[PDB]
Amino acid sequence: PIVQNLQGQMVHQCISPRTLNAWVKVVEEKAFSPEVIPMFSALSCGATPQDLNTMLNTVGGHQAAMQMLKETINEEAAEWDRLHPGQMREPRGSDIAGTTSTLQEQIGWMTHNPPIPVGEIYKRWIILGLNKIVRMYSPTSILDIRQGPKEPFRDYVDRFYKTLRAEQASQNAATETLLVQNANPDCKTILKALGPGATLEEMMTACQ
Amino acid sequence: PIVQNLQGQMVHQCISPRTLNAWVKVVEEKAFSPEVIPMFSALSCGATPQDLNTMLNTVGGHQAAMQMLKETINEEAAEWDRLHPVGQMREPRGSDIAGTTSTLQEQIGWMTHNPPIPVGEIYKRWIILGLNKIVRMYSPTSILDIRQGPKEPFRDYVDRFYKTLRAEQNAATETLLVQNANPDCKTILKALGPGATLEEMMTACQG
Amino acid sequence: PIVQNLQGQMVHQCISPRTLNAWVKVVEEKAFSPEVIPMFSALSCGATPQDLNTMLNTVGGHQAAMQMLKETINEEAAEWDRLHPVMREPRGSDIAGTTSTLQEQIGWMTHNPPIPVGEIYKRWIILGLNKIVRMYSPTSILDIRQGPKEPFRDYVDRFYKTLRAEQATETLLVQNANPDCKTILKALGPGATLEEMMTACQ
Amino acid sequence: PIVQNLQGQMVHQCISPRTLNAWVKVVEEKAFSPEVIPMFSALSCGATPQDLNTMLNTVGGHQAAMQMLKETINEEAAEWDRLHPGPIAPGQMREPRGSDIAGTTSTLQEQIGWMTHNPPIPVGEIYKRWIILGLNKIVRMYSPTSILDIRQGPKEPFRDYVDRFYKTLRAEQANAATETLLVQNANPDCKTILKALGPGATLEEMMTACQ
Amino acid sequence: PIVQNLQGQMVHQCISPRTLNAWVKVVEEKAFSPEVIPMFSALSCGATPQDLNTMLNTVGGHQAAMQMLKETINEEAAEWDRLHPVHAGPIAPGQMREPRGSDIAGTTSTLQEQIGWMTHNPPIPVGEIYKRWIILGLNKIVRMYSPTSILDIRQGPKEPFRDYVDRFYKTLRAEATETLLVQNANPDCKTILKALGPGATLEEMMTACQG
Amino acid sequence: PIVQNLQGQMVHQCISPRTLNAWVKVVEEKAFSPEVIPMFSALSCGATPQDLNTMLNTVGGHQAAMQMLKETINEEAAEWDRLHPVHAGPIAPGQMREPRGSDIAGTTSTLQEQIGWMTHNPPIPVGEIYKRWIILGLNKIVRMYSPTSILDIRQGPKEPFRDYVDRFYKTLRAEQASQENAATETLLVQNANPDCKTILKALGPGATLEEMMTACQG
Ligand SMILES: CN(C(=O)[C@H](Cc1cccnc1)NC(=O)Cn1nc(C(F)(F)F)c2c1CCCC2)c1ccccc1
Ligand SMILES: CN(C(=O)[C@H](Cc1cccnc1)NC(=O)Cn1nc(C(F)(F)F)c2c1CCCC2)c1ccccc1
Ligand SMILES: CN(C(=O)[C@H](Cc1cccnc1)NC(=O)Cn1nc(C(F)(F)F)c2c1CCCC2)c1ccccc1
Ligand SMILES: CN(C(=O)[C@H](Cc1cccnc1)NC(=O)Cn1nc(C(F)(F)F)c2c1CCCC2)c1ccccc1
Ligand SMILES: CN(C(=O)[C@H](Cc1cccnc1)NC(=O)Cn1nc(C(F)(F)F)c2c1CCCC2)c1ccccc1
Ligand SMILES: CN(C(=O)[C@H](Cc1cccnc1)NC(=O)Cn1nc(C(F)(F)F)c2c1CCCC2)c1ccccc1
Repeated sequence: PIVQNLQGQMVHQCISPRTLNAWVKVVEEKAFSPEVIPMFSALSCGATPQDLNTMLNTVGGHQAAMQMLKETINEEAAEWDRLHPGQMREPRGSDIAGTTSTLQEQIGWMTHNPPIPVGEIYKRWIILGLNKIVRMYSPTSILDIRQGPKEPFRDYVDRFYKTLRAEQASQNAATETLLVQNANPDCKTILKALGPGATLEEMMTACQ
Repeated sequence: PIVQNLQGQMVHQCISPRTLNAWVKVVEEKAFSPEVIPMFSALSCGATPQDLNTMLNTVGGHQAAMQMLKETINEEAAEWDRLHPVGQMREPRGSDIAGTTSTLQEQIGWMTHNPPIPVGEIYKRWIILGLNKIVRMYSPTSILDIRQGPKEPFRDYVDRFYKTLRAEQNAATETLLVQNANPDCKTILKALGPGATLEEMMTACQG
Repeated sequence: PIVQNLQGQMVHQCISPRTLNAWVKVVEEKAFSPEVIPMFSALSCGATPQDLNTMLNTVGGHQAAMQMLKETINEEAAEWDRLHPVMREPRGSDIAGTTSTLQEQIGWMTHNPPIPVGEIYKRWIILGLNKIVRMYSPTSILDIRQGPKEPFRDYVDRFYKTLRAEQATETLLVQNANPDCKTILKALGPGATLEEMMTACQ
Repeated sequence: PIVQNLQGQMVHQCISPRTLNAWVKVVEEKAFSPEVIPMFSALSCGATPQDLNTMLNTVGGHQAAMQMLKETINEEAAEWDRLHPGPIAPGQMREPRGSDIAGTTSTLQEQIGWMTHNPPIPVGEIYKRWIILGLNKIVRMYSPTSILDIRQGPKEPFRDYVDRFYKTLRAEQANAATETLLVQNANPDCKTILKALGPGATLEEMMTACQ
Repeated sequence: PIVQNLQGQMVHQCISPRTLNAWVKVVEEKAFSPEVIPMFSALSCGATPQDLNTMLNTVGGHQAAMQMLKETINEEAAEWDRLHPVHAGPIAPGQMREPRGSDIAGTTSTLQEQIGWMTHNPPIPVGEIYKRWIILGLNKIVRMYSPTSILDIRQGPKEPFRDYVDRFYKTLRAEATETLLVQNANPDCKTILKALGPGATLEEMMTACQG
Repeated sequence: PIVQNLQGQMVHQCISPRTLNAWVKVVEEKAFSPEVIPMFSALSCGATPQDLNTMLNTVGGHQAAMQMLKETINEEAAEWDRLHPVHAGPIAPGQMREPRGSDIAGTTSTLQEQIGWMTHNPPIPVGEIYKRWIILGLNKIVRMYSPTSILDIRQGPKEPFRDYVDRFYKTLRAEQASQENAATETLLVQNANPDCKTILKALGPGATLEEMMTACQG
């Protein structure tokens, strides 16, 4: 990663072993749950393209999803070439992904004046691929999330928005109407009686 | 977060994996017990709005509470815009404090300006308000229904009493504490008279 | 907390997640054994009143004891005001961190001469923890007697473990030994060291 | 490892107990799965030849693979002695031979010097390259199955089959050919649907077309 | 403790949670085995008298031993007052008041006074002096906790010679003695050993009775 | 230990609780396996003689082995005294007295003296000299705790060849003090099981270990 000293200069540092282990443990314990993407973005703060490849390469299984991620990176690299086809040489799509660029060249673009943040650009592509993976690996559709007859309303809302976050790539009024439609008859009657425009706080209080 | 370097300047620093891991474990273990809010306020010391969004986004379960927290954040941002209508520095909107329409460099520019506009501390106040609602929501019992069992030691009844009172939130609470004790200890408490401290009440009912 | 820099400067730092977790685990594992108090004193080294409230607020259970601690703080704060009647000097609530900002707390601790509001508050907290440790001690020192088949060292272990939670004592130790060892202790004479008393009744 | 102090100078540092325990646990828990190589290169970031020998020596199991690694290291050392075959000028350093890069006949002070020289000589990065070439061979040999024998079971979800496919492919390569193999060894049910999608299908499309 | 900063000055530092938990854990797991004394000495590196009292006060249980240690500290503090009597009168400018035994033990001295002695030029190491008093008391605790003396250990006729030497030097650490190990062996190994006779290294002894 | 300050100054640091606990655990879990020795050397990087004595003194059990290590240290110290006798007289200003064997072992030298030696210009590395003496004694311990001879490592009738080679070079490493021959690989072929030994002989002489293990993968 590229960080700055206690004095105040941008320097390259080796990826910490604690960061490497934290990322491996997240994939092993959470698979591709939606919260894996914000964890990846945080653990790769200031990462070079080389660091991002290191993090992706330490992932054990899930190689079908990883190949899909590599294909997404290939698409974004080709689109970058179409949008960008004494003067400094500017990076190609393969330079941002780190397949045709050295660490020295990556540091050059990132600490140039003005800078080309090849690390941030690459991270954008990776997060795009990770979003496509989370959506596909979502077990259930949001339309199949229905409150059981003996399931508390709070536990039902937990499954609802957990599913919604995986399908929307963590990114409305149709959601609220679906949450009410798929509540059990007793709770739905109460929710209907609350009048439109009720907050989630008022809905969960009314169905306690 | 924004920390201090060895030149007196406030510099930006990546959020550490130990801080991220600590906050995730706190939610997994304590759920929304009252002590989760001082833990969040301390782990987010010096956090930017981006760092605050990172911490909330790494919470996997309890998405009903996190959605409730997002609605609280939206309500506080709209109220901020109402109280702040449109070489002068541009001031942040509610969506800038929440980090939805502001870049990291803009957030750093506000927090390190002279004088500073602490968008990180303002956002943290909106989050803590939402967490207060969640903790009160997850409180399994109202304070009025906390009653000492006929065989329950007085110390264990007081533990439940003040844990509940803290989750919901004084002469009214002392009245309720003595009123809801079992008949045995209740007569020993009323026999003490007014001005009895909790230490005195727990000693008189230790048997 | 306010700590020495690497460049010889007293600066304010965020409280460590390591330190917070250590204080939480101590209360969970040890409840209110006597050794909780020296652990709290070391973990709050250099702490502001804000940091001290943060530590106390992370305690999840034992809210009966924490309420007792809260009432002890209020009695110490009210006594501070009576002993300091009206450079603005801090009131009792300023030391307790209820009416003072972090910037005012730093303004007192790093003044020349300093008003150590963090050290004063920690003293009030430790006085409150002393009362909790005493109240949560199961047995009085007078009820500690040596069993007929209990080795002397095991009886001394329980005697001073109880005495630490409570707080002469030498008289009680010999008086409450079993009739056998009690004879050998008085046979050695007065002013015998504990080592000499434990080797005689081994 | 050779890091940099605040005075912009490259200083030598002791290997952390964290990095040591990490590399040991990596080999103990993951054996020689393909992800161990990038974990070694990252844990050996900025390492001297001595640091690399220390990490390899803390591995106590799999001594058969470690001996193979030694044999690969000796081959690459003899190669270097050929493509890079005496009074040393003041301020300069001796030319490194293959045994010097591997740390057998070199000293830490010489290693620090080469890696800090104003004309830099990265003996550690050259040694790491030789080690990774050897680890590539170990990963290939420890692959229990060949790519040509990866076949989708009758009730095996396509997702699990592609997982085993590309895990094997990554261990052997330590491309239409792989795709044609992927569609061929899919169970007859999925194979038909995949042939129907036509050519030039993305893995994302083939997987949602075989859920 | 007292550590050196980036300006070559000895400054005070808060005792770390890792240091506290480590000392508590070694007492919980090892009681007062002889190895707890070098562990105490290493974990108390740079400690002030205040730090040493914190470490002793966090010890749970074993309060009879802690009481003996407390009495040993009082004896050494009284001996210090006898050998270093404090002189009355005003204290020279830029100088520290002379520490008595209670100052070294940390009962009557402030933290600022302890730092003043430990960082003075020349320094009065009240932390090192106090730690010697503590280690002396811990040695007396290790002895009273030792179950068996170095004489009441003998090699079982079926016990291997290595296992016997393990119990030998273990009980010796708790309590020219290498001339008794041969004597208190089993009749078999003894014979073989005496055949080697003099100048016998322990390595030679264990080799002679390997089977 | 003695490390480089961020300001480029060789200064003394206390040994860390992380390092102290790591060494104790290694001996508790791995005993005296060959990989313990490089772990000791890595955890004692930059250590003074006082630190090295601390690490050895915190070891629980194995006191027969630790006594043998102690005697090995005495032999190396006596050899140091015979090769570097201390010249009598006063020590020149700004100089350190000449260390004897007991000073390198940290028995008759203070921490301040050890620091003066290790940071002198040029330095006398009393920590590195002592660590060599410790690794020598640790080599004898590794061989003692590993009694199985390499001549007695034979592949089981149904044992996979890879597991047999694992045991072979693990045993060889313990006997050789991790010091790196045809006779090694020929013994490996000689003591394989009939099925594998045939294939190995069918490969021809002078095969590499990679070729041998690939041939017996079945
Ligand atoms: C920029 N920003 C974010 O990043 C937020 C941060 C955040 C705030 C509160 C709770 N938790 C996370 N993150 C999310 O809103 C992710 N998220 N997305 C969904 C989905 F819509 F997909 F269902 C859900 C969730 C979360 C739990 C409900 C379902 C943000 C910040 C302030 C207001 C608005 C947005
Ligand atoms: C600013 N300050 C705080 O932050 C304190 C710090 C503190 C002090 C003692 C024990 N533990 C925490 N924290 C609290 O008083 C939280 N608290 N709140 C309740 C409630 F009444 F709501 F139920 C309870 C509790 C906790 C003990 C049971 C009931 C504070 C400081 C000194 C005096 C007054 C306030
Ligand atoms: C300032 N100082 C302290 O802090 C000491 C440090 C210490 C010393 C030895 C063992 N362990 C802790 N700590 C204590 O004396 C706590 N203590 N208190 C009791 C009590 F009598 F109250 F029951 C007991 C104990 C502990 C052993 C059983 C009975 C101190 C230092 C040197 C001499 C005098 C005081
Ligand atoms: C330089 N670079 C790398 O280092 C990448 C980084 C990466 C990217 C996406 C997912 N995971 C890791 N790593 C790999 O491509 C390893 N890899 N190799 C294979 C194999 F070809 F052997 F089958 C497979 C895999 C992994 C997924 C199954 C099959 C790289 C970066 C961007 C595009 C292209 C290459
Ligand atoms: C200053 N120095 C020490 O500190 C040594 C360090 C050390 C060296 C080798 C093994 N382990 C520890 N430590 C000891 O010699 C403690 N020791 N004491 C005994 C006893 F005789 F009491 F039983 C034994 C032991 C150790 C295991 C056998 C029986 C020291 C250093 C070099 C040579 C001489 C002394
Ligand atoms: C200086 N250097 C070393 O330090 C090496 C480093 C290393 C390299 C690869 C794998 N693992 C460790 N270490 C060893 O060769 C220890 N070693 N010794 C043996 C023995 F022959 F004794 F059986 C074995 C082993 C290891 C596993 C097989 C049997 C070294 C470096 C490059 C080439 C030559 C030597």
